[PDB]
Amino acid sequence: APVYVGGFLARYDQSPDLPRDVVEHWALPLNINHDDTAVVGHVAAMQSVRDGLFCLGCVTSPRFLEIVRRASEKSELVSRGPVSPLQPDKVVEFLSGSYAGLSLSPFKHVALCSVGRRRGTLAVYGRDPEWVTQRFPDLTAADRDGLRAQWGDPFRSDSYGLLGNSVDALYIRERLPKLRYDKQLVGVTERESYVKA
Amino acid sequence: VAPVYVGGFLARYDQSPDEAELLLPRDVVEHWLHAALPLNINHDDTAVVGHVAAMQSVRDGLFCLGCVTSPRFLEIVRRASEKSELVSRGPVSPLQPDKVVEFLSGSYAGLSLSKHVALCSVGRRRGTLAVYGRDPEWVTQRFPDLTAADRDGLRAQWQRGDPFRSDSYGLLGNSVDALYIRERLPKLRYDKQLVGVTERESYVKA
Repeated sequence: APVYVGGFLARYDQSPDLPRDVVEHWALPLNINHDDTAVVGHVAAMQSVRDGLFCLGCVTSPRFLEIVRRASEKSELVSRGPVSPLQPDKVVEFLSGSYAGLSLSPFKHVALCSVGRRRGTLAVYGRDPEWVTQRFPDLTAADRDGLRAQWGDPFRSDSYGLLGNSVDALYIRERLPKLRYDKQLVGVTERESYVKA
Repeated sequence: VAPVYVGGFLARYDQSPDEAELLLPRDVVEHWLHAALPLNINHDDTAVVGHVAAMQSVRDGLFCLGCVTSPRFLEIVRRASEKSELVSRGPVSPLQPDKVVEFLSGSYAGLSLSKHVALCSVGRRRGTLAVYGRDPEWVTQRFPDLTAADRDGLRAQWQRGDPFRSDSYGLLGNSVDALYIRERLPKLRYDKQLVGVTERESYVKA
């Protein structure tokens, strides 16, 4: 069944080395790690809120979700389940573990990836778009209202392509520290959601 | 594709572990080595990819050489390596780009004894870095602690259907798990320095 993913594509409060002006001023396909052959759904809602540009998208691709379903069966991480009462959900848990970040490149597309280059880009997956938008404390009911108004198979890749992808991720320096920072920056916690990092 | 050799220490005698179950005393080893094993992926009995070819109890530890033969496993790895930026960046000069070897080095960078020897992302025992190569001689030569006598003793061992009952989904489910191994990279870099190997002369990604 479909899985929703939401999170900030950018945070107005982080500089480093997409201001609200350019942004608020500027549907989109949802793909895996910027691969045009790995489109898994589309962005459903995009809201320029106080602390950043928030987005909600849905993973629809049956092909992709089947690959993910099989793979999740052979994962100790997902077998280790969630944090009860949280209902154990294999596909959501695998996706949370693998593609824990969001990358926007509104513009061209949104990519699900292991960690986003921009901080604050944690991805939260859930079966209900309402539930998802609720993990983020920075969203007001007005924000949640604006996004709520907004909210064949395009996947041309396979398990080998996803596997070749996983190895690259193993060598992303600082990935876990980054995810934990993102997780605290945006207000979500391993306890309320399906976040693995 | 073509068999790939893997060699490295399954244990290092100079490393004392805080965890007793990780203790592999020389005496214990030497013994068994006075009085073959399948090579699998991450301890999964359905993912056997070859066999251990040579096991030598040397000065600094128990060294082993095995070979990955499974055509099925090597095909999965071949396809997967095509879609890896890590492997696309290639090895250090002047090594010859080798996709299957480079993917394996990246993914299963460590060894683990347990009945069998397991290829995994990082071993629990330190010093367990896995070095892959197309030639068993080349492999054994990445390790500076080995004497020609050691090399001559292993050489004699190695000198003298498809067992892989898993698939790419199972390997993919495994990769995720590795993403969450804490300290993995620091560990591999320690292992790499402990054992003497260098990215400059091997296909080691860490």
